[PDB]
Amino acid sequence: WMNTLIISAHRKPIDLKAIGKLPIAMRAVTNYVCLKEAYEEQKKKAADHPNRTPSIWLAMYRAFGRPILLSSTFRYLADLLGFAGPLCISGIVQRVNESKEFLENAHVLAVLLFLALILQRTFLQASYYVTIETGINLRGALLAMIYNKILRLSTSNLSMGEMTLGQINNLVAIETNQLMWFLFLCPNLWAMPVQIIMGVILLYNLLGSSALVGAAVIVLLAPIQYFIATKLAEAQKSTLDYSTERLKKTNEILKGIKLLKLYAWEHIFCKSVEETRMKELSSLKTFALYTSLSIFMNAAIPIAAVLATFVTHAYASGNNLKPAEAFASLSLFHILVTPLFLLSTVVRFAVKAIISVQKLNEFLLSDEIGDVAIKVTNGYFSWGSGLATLSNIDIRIPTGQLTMIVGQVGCGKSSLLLAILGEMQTLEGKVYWNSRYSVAYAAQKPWLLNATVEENITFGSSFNRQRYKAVTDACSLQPDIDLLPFGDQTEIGERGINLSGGQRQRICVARALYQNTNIVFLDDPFSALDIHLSDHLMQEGILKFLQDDKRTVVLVTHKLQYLTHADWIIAMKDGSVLREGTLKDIQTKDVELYEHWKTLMNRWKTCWWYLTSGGFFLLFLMIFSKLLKHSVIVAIDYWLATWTSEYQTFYVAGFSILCGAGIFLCLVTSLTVEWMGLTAAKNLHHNLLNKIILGPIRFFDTTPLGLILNRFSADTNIIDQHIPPTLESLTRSTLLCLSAIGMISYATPVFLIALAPLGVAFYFIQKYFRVASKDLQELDDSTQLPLLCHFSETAEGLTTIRAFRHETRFKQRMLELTDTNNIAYLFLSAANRWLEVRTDYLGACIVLTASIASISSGLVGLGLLYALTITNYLNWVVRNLADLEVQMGAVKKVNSFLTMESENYEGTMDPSQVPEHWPQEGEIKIHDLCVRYENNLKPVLKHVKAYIKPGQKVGICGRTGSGKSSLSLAFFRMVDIFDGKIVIDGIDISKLPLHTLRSRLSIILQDPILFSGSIRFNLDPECKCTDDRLWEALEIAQLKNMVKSLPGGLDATVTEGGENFSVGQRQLFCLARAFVRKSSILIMDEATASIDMATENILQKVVMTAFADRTVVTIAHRVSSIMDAGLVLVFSEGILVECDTGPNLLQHKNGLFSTLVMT
Ligand SMILES: CC(C)CCC[C@@H](C)[C@H]1CC[C@H]2[C@@H]3CC=C4C[C@@H](OC(=O)CCC(=O)O)CC[C@]4(C)[C@H]3CC[C@]12C
Ligand SMILES: Nc1ncnc2c1ncn2[C@@H]1O[C@H](COP(=O)(O)OP(=O)(O)OP(=O)(O)O)[C@@H](O)[C@H]1O
Ligand SMILES: Nc1ncnc2c1ncn2[C@@H]1O[C@H](COP(=O)(O)OP(=O)(O)O)[C@@H](O)[C@H]1O
Ligand SMILES: CCC(C)(C)/N=C(\NC#N)Nc1cccnc1
Ligand SMILES: [Mg+2]
Ligand SMILES: [Mg+2]
Repeated sequence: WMNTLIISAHRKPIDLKAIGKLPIAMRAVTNYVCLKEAYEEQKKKAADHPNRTPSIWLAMYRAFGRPILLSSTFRYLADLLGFAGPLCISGIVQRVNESKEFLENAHVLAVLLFLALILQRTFLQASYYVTIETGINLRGALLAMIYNKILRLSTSNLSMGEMTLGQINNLVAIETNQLMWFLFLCPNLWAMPVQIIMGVILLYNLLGSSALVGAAVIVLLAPIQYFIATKLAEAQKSTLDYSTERLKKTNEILKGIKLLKLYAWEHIFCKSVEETRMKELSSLKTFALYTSLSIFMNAAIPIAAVLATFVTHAYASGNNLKPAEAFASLSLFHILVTPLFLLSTVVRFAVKAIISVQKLNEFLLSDEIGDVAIKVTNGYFSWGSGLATLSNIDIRIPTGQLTMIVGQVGCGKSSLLLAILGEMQTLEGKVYWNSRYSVAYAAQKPWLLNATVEENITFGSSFNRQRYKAVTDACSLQPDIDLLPFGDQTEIGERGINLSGGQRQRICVARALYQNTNIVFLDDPFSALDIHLSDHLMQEGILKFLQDDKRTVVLVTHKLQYLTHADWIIAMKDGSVLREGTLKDIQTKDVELYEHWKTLMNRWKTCWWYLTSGGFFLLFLMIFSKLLKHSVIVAIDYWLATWTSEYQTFYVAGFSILCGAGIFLCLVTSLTVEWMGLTAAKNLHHNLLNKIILGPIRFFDTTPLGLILNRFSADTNIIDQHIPPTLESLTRSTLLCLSAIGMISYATPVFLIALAPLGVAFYFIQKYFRVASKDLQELDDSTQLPLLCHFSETAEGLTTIRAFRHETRFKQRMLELTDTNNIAYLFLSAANRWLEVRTDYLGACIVLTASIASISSGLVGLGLLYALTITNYLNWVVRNLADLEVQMGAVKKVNSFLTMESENYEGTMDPSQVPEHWPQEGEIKIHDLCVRYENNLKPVLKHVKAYIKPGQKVGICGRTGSGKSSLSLAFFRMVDIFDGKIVIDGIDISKLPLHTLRSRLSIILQDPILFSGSIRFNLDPECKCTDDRLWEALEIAQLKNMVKSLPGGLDATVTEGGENFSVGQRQLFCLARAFVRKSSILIMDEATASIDMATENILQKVVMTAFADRTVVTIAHRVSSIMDAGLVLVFSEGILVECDTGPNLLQHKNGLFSTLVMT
């Protein structure tokens, strides 16, 4: 059925429309239902038997076994028909050398052998088809299971450090695929034992008791292999672990690369990554050594068994083997060797699949979530640690009114929102929803999908243009969407163009405002926005747009100024509600709280590269040693054939030495390919990481994180664990096939003729496959990436998926995507099997031609002996060549990144001319600075001239987009400085090597970036600082008491992204990280964006007292903060409108500073 599609590949590239829809019984829906029923039946037995964990294996079996039984039936028939070549060759040799007389005609037996071979190949391929069908069905079912699990796991699992979003991505990408491949190969595990045993029985029939000796030597494969497997298992587990850890670090390095670079710590984190990589490579080396030992055993136990059998026969049966007995025995030994070719692969994949299924079982047994709109009574909600973060929560969110939940950093605002939404463990009390009706949740950390602006804003609703315009204008996104490549259809989020923090937060708030649900939980919508955007959003989006619909709005804001427009105020302190009521009620009951609020408001070449990565000697050793090994093997076969055909101590001794050489060469050839693979993997990963780290920040901003992290994650896996086995099998099969053809052509010269036409045939089929395959390959890739993406974007932002209660829609989307990917992979496998079947028929034609040529004298028998195995090893050559082409494509992907640009770290000034303490006085002097982020972009900064005196506190304030951050980054030479000079303390910063300009200046970015590890690791990765310095910095940052009360102490774990602390606490950790460095110039960029007014006030006072001598330049979120500063530089569209003292610019009425101050 494929033939037509393959030939159509030329005229019309095969697309998903040329490809058909998946059958009814192959859809992910039905397979998922079946597997879920089986897994739940296994679960039922967990309660009956103590510690009886549900086994994914028995569920898989109950759901998809019978197809595997049919496949194994086909494989058994394939083996029984494969035990026909022995008889046919024996009869051919008997008759050529010389009603049961018609049958002995060598030509009749040649025809029968051809028929038996084609039938055997047909049955083997039928087994393969059934198995790949079952394996694809099972991959679909398991993806659906893990997805419906992701939609139920508790957020505490990711927040408390149990698992990582990266681990789930890894599950989906790698581990299910490995299980699928093992299932593809699984029938061998019970078809190879049967075949080898049956062949040993027939060897007993032919030779006699002698065969039993060989039989014993064959059975030793079973213990040995088992042992090997165990060790491999261990190694693999270790590998996995380290890999995970390493990737975690890599991921973080790629997300926080801007902070690492600005702090000059890039190399330290890179070195930690490299150490974890060294551990992973040690694990992989153990794995590879045991793989090579596996290959040695599988290839040498045949040789030793042959030696033992035939020497035992030489010294047991005085009667010599007649030529027919000899060739029958040698042919049976070849039939035994054939299954042992793939034994290494099956044991390897079975071990890896056992490990992957352990991981999948663990993940499928993880923790899962359990006029007043919402009335909470006596709630003690906790965040999974058994320690109540909210205690005695008594709240009432009145229907159709505005509830503002206000408190200082870490008072349970987001915690209370997620408690009402039910994402955190309940310990007492109840939440009454006058059974959660869908609530539109704007999370503190905005979560954007990979779709367009429009798709993110609508988010599962019909496009009502009136509502869309109203929302997009209330959020003030309209001036921002048009500047994008495509107005509203531009791709947002990861795998698309990256918006600024304010833009993304406003997309999130627009999404929340658009959905037609009765309740809207907005969590800190006014953090990234400046005063103008926030005020517009409040005055239109919340006070007007959401009050026309009478929707119940719950606002989590640090902006006390907006409290005057609130109907209900919930004041939070230390996880409890101090006071709940109207402004007047709080004024009467809690006088001091109202007074405090008032005070606060102041009121291929890739293949050659891979082979030669090992120094040009491992390639030579591999190829030469393999050639000599196979020379010895052919010599052994010829020795047996001739010695037994002609019919002594001489013969025994010669055969013994040949077999010993064969075993030694087996060892030598086994080690080479694995050593090559290890060397290449090490070199490739080292180069990739080094070149990524040293890249310019522009490269990271322009390119999606997806591509780089995909390289590191899943291309290194291919280079490590998939290229070496494929290459080894390719080389062995190709040598076997070339040697066969050579032996046949030397025995029967005329065979050369048949070789050329058939060769042509081979060529053509390759050609056709190699076009169609590629097309289908692309489809596979193009279908698989969205799928993974979906998983990712549902794992991250799960609270939003389950706050809007759009779980069903997302489940259906996943089902659709997995069905499409399954169609793609099914037809890729179909092209593969088309090629394999055509090559099998080509091989059968070779067997027939060689047979007929030989029939019309021991050399010509050996010719047929090899003709038989041509059929198997040609198939293997072709399959492995295709796989190797794909994996060399992966190698190409890795090698592509080695031509990136590098930041010019060298610099011009000799390090001697740079004083030991360069920023001593800390006197910045900007002269006519012009700055554009990338080449050929309008100058974000134009003609900036300012002179900051030593110890002159400077404020910078302007509308969002005035390039204040561009100056902040210009001090560190990240934005390209076309013209002008920033002379800091006597040295032009353009000359200094970057690691002296980045190292001696400290910046606090608005976005908090916390790296996984201890608090100590995030405050100083170098571990130089004394504990007292860390405590000093934490006290300045107003986080000393919380860390004192943290369990671990100053070693308390900080889960990935600092998710176990509130956003404000993350920002304060960043402030402390900047404070430890004790540099002389401190550029704080909106450092108090997420910090409430009280903590902001006290922290500003303390940071000003402690860093009085240093020069601090603060880009102010509130212009009120920098009113008391010696110098104030107000930017407006890249130009400094005025540069004077605070009081002077304030005195001049109708000025930009005075305007901002008045507002
Ligand atoms: C030698 C002839 C007769 C058959 C060739 C293959 C067989 C020897 C069978 C019998 C024992 C089987 C092996 C014994 C058990 C394992 C370990 C298994 O991994 C584990 O058991 C997990 C590791 C652990 O036990 O801790 C992977 C399959 C494998 C290699 C089996 C693969 C197929 C084997 C080698
Ligand atoms: N995802 C989380 N998992 C576990 N514990 C958390 C998580 N988020 C916060 N906490 C804990 O909750 C305590 C209170 O933080 P909370 O989540 O209420 O912050 P918030 O007040 O909403 O944030 P902000 O300071 O931005 O207003 C913090 O001490 C932190 O230990
Ligand atoms: N990573 C970037 N790459 C290229 N251009 C940028 C980048 N970030 C900001 N810009 C541009 O620079 C201008 C000012 O941005 P920014 O420096 O963030 O202002 P702010 O003072 O609000 O930080 C914007 O109008 C935007 O077009
Ligand atoms: C049985 C082991 C000896 C060395 C006696 N013979 C082999 N070993 C292999 N491989 N013969 C062979 C040749 C070509 C293709 N397949 C098998
Ligand atoms: Mg909050
Ligand atoms: Mg900014």
